[PDB]
Amino acid sequence: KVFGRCELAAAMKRHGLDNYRGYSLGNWVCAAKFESNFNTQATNRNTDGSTDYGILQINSRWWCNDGRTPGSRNLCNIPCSALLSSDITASVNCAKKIVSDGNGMNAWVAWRNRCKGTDVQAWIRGCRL
Ligand code: NA
Repeated sequence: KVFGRCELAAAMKRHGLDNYRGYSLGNWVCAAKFESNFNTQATNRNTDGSTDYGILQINSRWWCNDGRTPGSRNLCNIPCSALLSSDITASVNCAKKIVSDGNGMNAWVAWRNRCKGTDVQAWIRGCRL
């Protein structure tokens, strides 16, 4: 599924991401835009052999099991394919564990390089939330 901007904002708000660990909703929408272009089916391989999955590009090195990242962890206790679903619940619940691990949203390279320090509230402007 490719989400609309306000559609994703509403769904992230319903799942409790608005101001989760102090990150306003615009941060999460900005992150998803530059990680996946709002596409739940996005995948990208990393140099170390791990792969990033889904709308928030969650990495198989630490967070999910994809059967092909030997010596990795599965801290969200899910198969990585669950992160590709049109239902974003698994992505959001895993994202909550990531952002709580000490580094905040700096865990997402695209957020730090393209969202941090900008007017992220612009990403939810015009949405009925
Ligand atoms: Na893994």
